[PDB]
Amino acid sequence: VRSLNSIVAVCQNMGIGKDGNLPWPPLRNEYKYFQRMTSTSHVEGKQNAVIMGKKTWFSIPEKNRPLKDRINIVLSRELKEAPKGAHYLSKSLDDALALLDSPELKSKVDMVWIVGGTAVYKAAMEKPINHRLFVTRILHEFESDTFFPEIDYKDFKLLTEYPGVPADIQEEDGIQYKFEVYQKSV
Ligand SMILES: NC(=S)c1ccc[n+]([C@@H]2O[C@H](COP(=O)([O-])OP(=O)(O)OC[C@H]3O[C@@H](n4cnc5c(N)ncnc54)[C@H](OP(=O)(O)O)[C@@H]3O)[C@@H](O)[C@H]2O)c1
Ligand SMILES: [Ca+2]
Repeated sequence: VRSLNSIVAVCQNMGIGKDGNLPWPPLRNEYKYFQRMTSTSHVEGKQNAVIMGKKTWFSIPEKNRPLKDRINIVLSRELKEAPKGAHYLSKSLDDALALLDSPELKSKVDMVWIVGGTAVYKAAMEKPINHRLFVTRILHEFESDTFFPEIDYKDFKLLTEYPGVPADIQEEDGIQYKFEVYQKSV
């Protein structure tokens, strides 16, 4: 596949989760952002693919599965078949990657989005492939039990601007955050 996209929201301590959920209470605007980014395809008749870990899939309220308008791929070394509502189950990122290149998929899919968790982000980041990382930096700390892996600042260059990503500091529910896009060129 040409390139990857990963999207995550992180707080000051690099936490991305707590007790099987997000560390902060709901932020509407950030959510819409996530939906818009992962769902929008730039080609008619095609859809985006989202890849996620087992825990992440299960963190989504059952009635909200799978993420509508995207091909949901869940990774697990343990499951024997895709969880109810998921489109495909893969045993590794590589497997998922191969799957995508498969004929059936290849023609059906526009963009690939990595939606976490930890181990998933890490694996995608290590692939020597063109990758864009969309980060929402929440400028506050919340107790977290799950964290974003460390990004190689030598590989991933922070863009100073990106089409359709606001530059300013955003605020909502008395909380501030900023969007940042990092890019790795292979
Ligand atoms: N802040 C944002 S945007 C965000 C995004 C995602 C998740 N989260 C949060 O983080 C937590 C879930 O993340 P996590 O890190 O704990 O768990 P996940 O990555 O979602 O799930 C871990 C499981 O997933 C499977 N897995 C993970 N990486 C794999 C790989 N490379 N190949 C095969 N299977 C792989 C394994 O399943 P098996 O054990 O069955 O093999 C592993 O036990 C929740 O709190 C969730 O809310 C936050
Ligand atoms: Ca396990």
